[PDB]
Amino acid sequence: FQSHIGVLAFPFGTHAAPLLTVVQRLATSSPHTLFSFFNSAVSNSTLFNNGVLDSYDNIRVYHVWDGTPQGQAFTGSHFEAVGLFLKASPGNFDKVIDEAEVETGLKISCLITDAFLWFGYDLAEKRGVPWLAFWTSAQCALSAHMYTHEILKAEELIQSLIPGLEMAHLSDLPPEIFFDKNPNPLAITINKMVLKLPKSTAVILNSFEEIDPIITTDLKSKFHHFLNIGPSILSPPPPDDKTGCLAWLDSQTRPKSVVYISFGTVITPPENELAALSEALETCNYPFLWSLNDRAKKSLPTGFLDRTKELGMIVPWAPQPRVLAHRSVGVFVTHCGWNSILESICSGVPLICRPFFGDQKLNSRMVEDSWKIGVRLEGGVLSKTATVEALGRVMMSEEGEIIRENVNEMNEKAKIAVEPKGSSFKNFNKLLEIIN
Ligand SMILES: O=c1ccn([C@@H]2O[C@H](COP(=O)(O)OP(=O)(O)O)[C@@H](O)[C@H]2O)c(=O)[nH]1
Repeated sequence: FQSHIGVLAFPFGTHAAPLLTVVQRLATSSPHTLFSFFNSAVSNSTLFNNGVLDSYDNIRVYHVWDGTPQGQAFTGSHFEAVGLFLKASPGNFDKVIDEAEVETGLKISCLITDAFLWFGYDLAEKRGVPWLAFWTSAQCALSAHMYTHEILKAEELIQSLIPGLEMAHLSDLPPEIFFDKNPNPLAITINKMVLKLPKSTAVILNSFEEIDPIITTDLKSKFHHFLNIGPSILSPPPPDDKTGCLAWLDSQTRPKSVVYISFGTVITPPENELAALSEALETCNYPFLWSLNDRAKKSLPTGFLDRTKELGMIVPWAPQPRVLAHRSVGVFVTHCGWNSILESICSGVPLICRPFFGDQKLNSRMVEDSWKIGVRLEGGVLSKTATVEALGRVMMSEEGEIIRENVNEMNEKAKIAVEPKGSSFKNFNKLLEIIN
């Protein structure tokens, strides 16, 4: 190996998966570069369980201490775990970077980091190497954080001062932005990121410029290199589907007839809201495929599972990107996580938005009011009436025809971006010039 690149993951949520995907792409393009990937054991096992992991000659995965007591089980909240990891940082990474350098016999020449890990700037500077930051969400969420100062200083005013966020409501903003008093460790970290990010060699995103040209141009003026290289899913032969999702969708005759539902792997709405959603699915009589954990499935009305045995299918896990690409899928009821939205765009599937936390509210506002590739729910929850209305609008209405043309146009823009001469194709070659 001629080069050794250190890559530090934020070992929570869906931060580590998209960063590893980018390392896999860089590792493919740079066979003479060794990539050392630093992540928690818990996050690494999540990656192998979700099948994101693969075996490369030039990727080595290292465990970094997650700040939890060793030997005892960890029976704490996500909040506690995030606090413990941040308290253990960056010493946890420093220790393991040094052992990577001695065991490989090569000093790091470049440090790539989740943009949350603001201390990448310090770890890079100390070693005399470039710091590249990877933002795991959309440009719109990054812009909102970068304008934290201007936002706190003072609705219409905020819409008037963030280029491209004129449709955003105050309630939509990542609320870490307002955690300004006695901030939690996560809000301290994102505030320090906002201060250090402009000193990075490059900011990298799994997005494409054309989803938000005004935000993209604005953020290019804030950073040395602002590189949209996505979607990664469009720029890896699939296994076979042991869940039965694809075989079930294949038996659905009519194209764009199926409602796909997923609130991700962890969060579900209150039991009363799962009940209201189940009633809406019965009322509409659209075939549905729902990714829902077995604990949540047991809290559904007992009559619901019996009545919908021929209408729908409920599984604890779906191969989501393969589901969304199936020609029988007509709509995606989503929590509006950025990865889920981008997968939807990449397959041309319109959205019904039920956001929960973080960037999800802002993503849902962009879906309805900027991109216009889906709808939000009247009153923000999956009430029976709001859900029946949302499914009808998207699946079979004149408003649905408008949403269909908009998601097909965004789909087309995403494909052009990753094809030769595309913005993301060009930006990825720019990133290779930096890392080599
Ligand atoms: O049954 C499921 C549910 C989710 N996912 C994947 O889990 C990720 C969720 O990421 P997202 O950014 O949307 O959610 P967040 O992690 O931000 O809450 C996406 O890549 C999905 O494809 C999956 O493969 N199968």
